[PDB]
Amino acid sequence: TTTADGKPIVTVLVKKNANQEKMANMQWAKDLEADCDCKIEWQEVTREAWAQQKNATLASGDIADVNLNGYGAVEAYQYPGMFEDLSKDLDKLPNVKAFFKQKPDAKKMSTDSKGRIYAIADGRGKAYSGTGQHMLINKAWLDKLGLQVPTTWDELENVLKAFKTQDPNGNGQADEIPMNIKKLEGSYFTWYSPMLLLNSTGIVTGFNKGVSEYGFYAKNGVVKSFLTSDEYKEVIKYYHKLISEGLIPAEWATKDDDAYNADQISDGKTAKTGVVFGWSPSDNFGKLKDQYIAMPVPSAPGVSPDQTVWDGSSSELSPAGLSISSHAANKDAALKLANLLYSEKYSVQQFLGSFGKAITKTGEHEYTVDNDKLSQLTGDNQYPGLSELLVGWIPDEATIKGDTHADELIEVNKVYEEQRSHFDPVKDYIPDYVNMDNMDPSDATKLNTNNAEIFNTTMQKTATWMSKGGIDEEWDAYCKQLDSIGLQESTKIWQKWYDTYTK
Ligand SMILES: [Mg+2]
Repeated sequence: TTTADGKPIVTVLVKKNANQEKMANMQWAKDLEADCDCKIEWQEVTREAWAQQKNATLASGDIADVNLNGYGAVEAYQYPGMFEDLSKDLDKLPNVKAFFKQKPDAKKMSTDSKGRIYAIADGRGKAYSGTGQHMLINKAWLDKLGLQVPTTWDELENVLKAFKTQDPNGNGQADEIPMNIKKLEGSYFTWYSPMLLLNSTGIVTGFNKGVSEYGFYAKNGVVKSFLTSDEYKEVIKYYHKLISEGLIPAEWATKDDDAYNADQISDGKTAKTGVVFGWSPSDNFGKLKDQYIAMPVPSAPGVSPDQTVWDGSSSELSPAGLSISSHAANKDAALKLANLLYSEKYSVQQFLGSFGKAITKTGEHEYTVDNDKLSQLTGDNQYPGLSELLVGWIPDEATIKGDTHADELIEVNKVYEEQRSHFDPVKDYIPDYVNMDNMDPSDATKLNTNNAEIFNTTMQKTATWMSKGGIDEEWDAYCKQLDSIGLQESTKIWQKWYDTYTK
């Protein structure tokens, strides 16, 4: 557990994206080792490789000293005595204390109801504080056709019929896809889900992560499932009207993500798609980006602009970034390494790569990204850091120039500030620190068991209703069936955890 020079050896498991450079080639990782005065043995695992390797490792009983995006806190309860309770070590983690002070939601994410800290959250910076979900529309097409951004479901339908029939890309072909939507996944609502139209009805979604991807929401302090809501039924009928009218592709429900995205990107010369949910004009439309803007979501019938909401997610904080083995050979070195990961120097470098590579430090808290370089490195599968898999935090005092992914986010998020102000982030949104990873293992187990029954046929039935109709007839039996297999139990369990963390 010790070098020849007597430096402590620290094993560190680290989850990676496939497009990333190896830890051994990252200068910041060597700097970190030198600052810690230890030897780091990196164990690099991709998102997909880890999914197979994980439970085998916990069953094994043999975990790395420091673990980056390896485990969540509930696992410390599933395998007693495996993980260090970091709440007893905060004096050795001044950078973590600083993180908790500036971002109290990260403290709450990191601390369970017993006050223990088994897995510390991470943050990507205030530039990512808004939602990752947006609704994008071809503004050039609207201009060309002499139409306004629609503000109701009826106006939206009229705009889509105009996209369908008036050839707004000018090529003479009836090739326009008025609105394109992602297929449903079997077990959760996805990023950019067509169910983002729930916000039209006054129900706040949070599809970046957490509870609302299983169909839960809150209003006035009471947790509900939208799976059995009139609102969910109205969204599905509205989609059926659109699909039935040829305004969304017939084959949407079976179309793979790659083909779906290629629809929007087209050939980079002729725009094909009028409306999608997505990140940004640039991310979703590439070279065609100048034709597109983000729009506020249209209101559903009976729903006032004041009552119309937008997705309540934040892209900044992420739970379960850092965990430390209770059996760490060199515990003090482990803590020293973890504290350094949460310093600005190493948090920024984890995020955007080593200084001098694709990012330069221009001041004490100021950095400039060289975008050509970052894109080239990414293309070559040599991204110089951990990017969104950073375990650390970008402090508010840091100003980063040239993070295009952040800059585009900032611009589209301006569009949603009004609608997002229309809900209470506590009473009308189940906060991100209320998640299955912050519960008793017995409660998590119930929720997972129920989820397998709830999402046995729900997405399939939802897709079929959207495509083929028939919801009115089948709705009552569908709801009773969901309630009979544990939906109301799940709702009650989420209510309890919501109240524990919130009330
Ligand atoms: Mg055309």
